[PDB]
Amino acid sequence: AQYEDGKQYTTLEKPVAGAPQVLEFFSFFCPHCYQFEEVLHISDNVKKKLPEGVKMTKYHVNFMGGDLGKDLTQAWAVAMALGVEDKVTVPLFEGVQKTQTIRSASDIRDVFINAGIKGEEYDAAWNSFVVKSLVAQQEKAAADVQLRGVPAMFVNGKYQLNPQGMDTSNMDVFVQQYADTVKYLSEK
Repeated sequence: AQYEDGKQYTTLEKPVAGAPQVLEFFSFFCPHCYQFEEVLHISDNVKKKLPEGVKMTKYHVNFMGGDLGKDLTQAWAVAMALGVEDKVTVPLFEGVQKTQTIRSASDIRDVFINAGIKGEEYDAAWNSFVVKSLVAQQEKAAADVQLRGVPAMFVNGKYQLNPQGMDTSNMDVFVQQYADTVKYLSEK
């Protein structure tokens, strides 16, 4: 076949029922995640090729960057609750991996302030039980698929993308192949 289990994707031995249609995991400490967001725009190009009626979910993980990793998972929950993912993703990546100006929760907070979320609004969100359940959702989804590495994408809690088995000579070709794979798995 042109798409083979074990080649552009793998199949979960233990399929996850009720899982989000398209589910992505990342960390702001994860170097390929930086690439996926900043250079390749994976999420965006997958969205562009996905059918209609298909929702896209993206979660942060705890297992990188110790205490700051968990702060970043809570901050991503704030981002999701306020709907400001698109305003903070790049400055968080760059503050963590490029400039190294993110070293504490207060530094994460500055990124939101400078993106124009009000101090008050952020701190209230940060402490809210809406963000708490949203943090639990992120952890549960990762727990559900035994997640040990990022970037990771899962389709219908059944199939896991396998970028290692795609050509990387050309970044644009890599992305369309990744996206077309998601579309294929989506229709499966």
